[PDB]
Amino acid sequence: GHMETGDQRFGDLVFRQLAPNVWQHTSYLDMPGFGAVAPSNGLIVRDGGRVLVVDTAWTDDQTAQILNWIKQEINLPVALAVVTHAHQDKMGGMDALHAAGIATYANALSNQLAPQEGMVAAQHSLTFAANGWVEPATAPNFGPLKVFYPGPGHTSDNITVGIDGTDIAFGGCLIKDSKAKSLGNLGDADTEHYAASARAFGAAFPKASMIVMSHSAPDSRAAITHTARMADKL
Ligand SMILES: [Ca+2]
Ligand SMILES: [Co+2]
Ligand code: NI
Ligand code: NI
Ligand SMILES: [Zn+2]
Repeated sequence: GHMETGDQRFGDLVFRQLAPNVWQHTSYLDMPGFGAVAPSNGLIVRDGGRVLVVDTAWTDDQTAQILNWIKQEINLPVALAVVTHAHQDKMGGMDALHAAGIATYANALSNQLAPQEGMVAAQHSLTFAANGWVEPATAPNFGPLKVFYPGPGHTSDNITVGIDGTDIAFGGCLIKDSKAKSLGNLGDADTEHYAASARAFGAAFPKASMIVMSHSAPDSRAAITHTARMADKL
């Protein structure tokens, strides 16, 4: 009963505590004269005496505001950040993380695609085994973060993250909730492999009951089945 319930506003950002040491951060794409659209979610994880971040906000200014909220609410240094693909909603704030002295990690393919996508690359590159699990030497001192590359889906480089010791797995933009009308921005998608990649994510974190994703609120495992079924139609 100690966790604050529901959405907490911090300027134009929204924070929601999901577990004793896990929060979801939400930022919107701001368009002058038209307002805010396309909310995007990331994660904040408290791991003992440090904080780990999953994904930036849409911009450097909003990412600096996530860091300000962390300082105010948690007051522990941010040791590292993992970004889940080279799109503006996940990597838009890389400069703000680097200005704060935060070590950044992304799939090697995300770093290679980043300049073509108009993104700043993460400082370090994650590589993966043929079964999709991160090569441990490329993800040093990741604490409870279990990084998995499910195969091409939302993009060819999308990665996912399970939080050890919790019921949470983060599907990023690969997964949409059980009520979603579409899979969202499909311009860079792999329509042939998407369904198998969504199913591979489910199988990599078989015990996770809370599925967190970029463009829907947290849901049950039905979000995985629903996404794979919508991807089967591509
Ligand atoms: Ca920038
Ligand atoms: Co593109
Ligand atoms: Ni380094
Ligand atoms: Ni449906
Ligand atoms: Zn994307």
